[PDB]
Amino acid sequence: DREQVVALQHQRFAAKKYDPNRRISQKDWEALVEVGRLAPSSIGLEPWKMLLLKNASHFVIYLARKGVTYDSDYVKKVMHEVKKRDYDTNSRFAQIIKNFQENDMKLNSERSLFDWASKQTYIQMANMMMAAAMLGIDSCPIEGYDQEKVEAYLEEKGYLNTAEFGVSVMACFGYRNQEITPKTRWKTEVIYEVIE
Amino acid sequence: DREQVVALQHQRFAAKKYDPNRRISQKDWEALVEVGRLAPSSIGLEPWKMLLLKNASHFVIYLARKGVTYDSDYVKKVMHEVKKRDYDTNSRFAQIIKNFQENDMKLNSERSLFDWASKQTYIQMANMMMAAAMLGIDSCPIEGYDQEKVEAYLEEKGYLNTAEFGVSVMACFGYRNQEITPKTRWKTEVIYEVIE
Ligand SMILES: Cc1cc2nc3c(=O)[nH]c(=O)nc-3n(C[C@H](O)[C@H](O)[C@H](O)COP(=O)(O)O)c2cc1C
Ligand SMILES: Cc1cc2nc3c(=O)[nH]c(=O)nc-3n(C[C@H](O)[C@H](O)[C@H](O)COP(=O)(O)O)c2cc1C
Repeated sequence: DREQVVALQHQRFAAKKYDPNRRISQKDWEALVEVGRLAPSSIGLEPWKMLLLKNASHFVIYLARKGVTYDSDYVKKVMHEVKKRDYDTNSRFAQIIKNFQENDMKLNSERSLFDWASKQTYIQMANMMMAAAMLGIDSCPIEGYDQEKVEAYLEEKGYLNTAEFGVSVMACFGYRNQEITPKTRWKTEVIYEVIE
Repeated sequence: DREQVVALQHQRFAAKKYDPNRRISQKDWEALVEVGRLAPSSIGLEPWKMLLLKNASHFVIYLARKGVTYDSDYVKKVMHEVKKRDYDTNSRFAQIIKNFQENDMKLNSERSLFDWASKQTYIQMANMMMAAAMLGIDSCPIEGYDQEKVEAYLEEKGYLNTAEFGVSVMACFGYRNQEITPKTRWKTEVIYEVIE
């Protein structure tokens, strides 16, 4: 019920202290990765790839694809292989994607295109954290790293092709070893308004 | 259990056809807005505001704040009013925010700053769609609008101060009047990899 739904939003908090002797089970972790696999994305393009840093219980680096444009190899690939659509750059549909990105959304630079794909990964990460809370597992979203040094690092180890992907965001997962931090938020009237 | 958690991810789909005679109850809607209020954000800044377009059952326009920088009026405001932190631009902490944004995240333009705040709103919208699915309510995330015309429109009606906010994304909520669309996604090995 709605009481339970709201309660879960308090259970989900940014856990900073983790129980080093309790790990997420193999099966629970596979379910959370599945949650990430099944996340929605704009135009269904899934412009992402997740890395588990095995080398908290589990640490995920979310990658977002670069240059995901109507005429890109990746878009043609996902449309054929996943969507089973006979996609080509001169179709009405390709042209709808082109207008949507270039004009509707002003995705006119490499950075704006990358940040657009990165937004989709925030859905993917959010869904995982919320599913983790449903399983009684804690998480913390993580932006606090130097993106240039991290990407140099990953590229050096051979786990990032910087032409194709950039690092988007990270999250860790495990079991908390601290109390649930009470929420502090703006009051409803400040962050929500009805138009007429 | 994990079976139920994964099942929910199939229940949540992009509903395009809605039952025009069934509306979300007042209490269920207030719970979903609460889900949006309680969403996490980078540095806890909540750089957002939601609008219900009342003038699917419920249509939400997610706004993200512009120019949310270490020295901005908004950051000083949220730190004091919500976090009850005696924040000032010359503190170690203000300087950590400055370095994080400018250097770690390369937020060096109005657009990059705006898209960073917009990413946080995708978490907010994701959490609402997932909570909606927990309540048996359907949703569709929506990027398919012309951002310039929409923002001109909202500004004209007096519901958008374009100096302070931009439109980030939209979503609609209600009850489906069609079958659940089966998921099509990349296979696990394509979108997920373990480092060592
Ligand atoms: C995208 C994003 C990035 C975050 N990055 C960090 C981080 O790098 N380090 C950290 O300690 N907390 C990080 N957080 C946690 C936020 O401080 C926290 O979510 C926010 O204060 C709201 O608190 P709550 O998550 O407990 O509800 C991040 C949160 C978000 C959503
Ligand atoms: C951020 C984003 C924006 C979307 N915008 C639209 C849209 O404007 N119009 C539409 O029909 N569907 C839109 N969708 C729905 C996607 O096509 C859909 O999520 C994707 O194909 C995956 O299918 P599923 O959501 O049913 O799992 C959007 C989805 C995302 C996440």
